[PDB]
Amino acid sequence: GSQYFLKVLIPSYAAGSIIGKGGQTIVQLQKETGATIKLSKSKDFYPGTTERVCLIQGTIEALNAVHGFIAEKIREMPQNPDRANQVKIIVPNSTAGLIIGKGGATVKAIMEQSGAWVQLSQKPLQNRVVTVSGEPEQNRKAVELIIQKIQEDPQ
RNA sequence: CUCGCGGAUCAGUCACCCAAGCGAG
Ligand SMILES: [K+]
Ligand SMILES: [Mg+2]
Ligand SMILES: [Mg+2]
Repeated sequence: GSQYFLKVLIPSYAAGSIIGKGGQTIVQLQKETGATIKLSKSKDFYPGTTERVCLIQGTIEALNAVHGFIAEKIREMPQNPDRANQVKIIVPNSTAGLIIGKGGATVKAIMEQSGAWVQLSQKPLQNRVVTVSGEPEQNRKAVELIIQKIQEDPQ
């Protein structure tokens, strides 16, 4: 199948639930989806964050499926707040360009399409961070549109 | 070169990748 990349950010508390004991959960997920998934090592954060990186390679549908499973795990946290309803994605600068559009018309449309709140990082690597927030179903739809833009691009 | 075994150290619900050492083409 036509393969695409999706890079998503993983809060440290969420990583163990993703990989699983012995790696059983991340292996089973790769098996079920066909996607290849690799995490950064534990203290290997994305510049400017406390978050590990998840590189996923697969069909569009696998990308979407794998993301949702990450979001489900992220939704479960309670160590003893805003981050439980966030998604963060790392996109190439050219696809961020496409996510934004002329005078920001595409991101407005993406937010109007979803019920999600979508931001990007300004211009501080040739990647930008896309932050999506809203309820689960809003975020999912937003993430679907974003993967659609990842798909629509000669990178 | 590449692959197979292996699994130092890191990690730690921590996999994949990656060291020593070994094997094969
Ligand atoms: K190996
Ligand atoms: Mg091995
Ligand atoms: Mg090896």
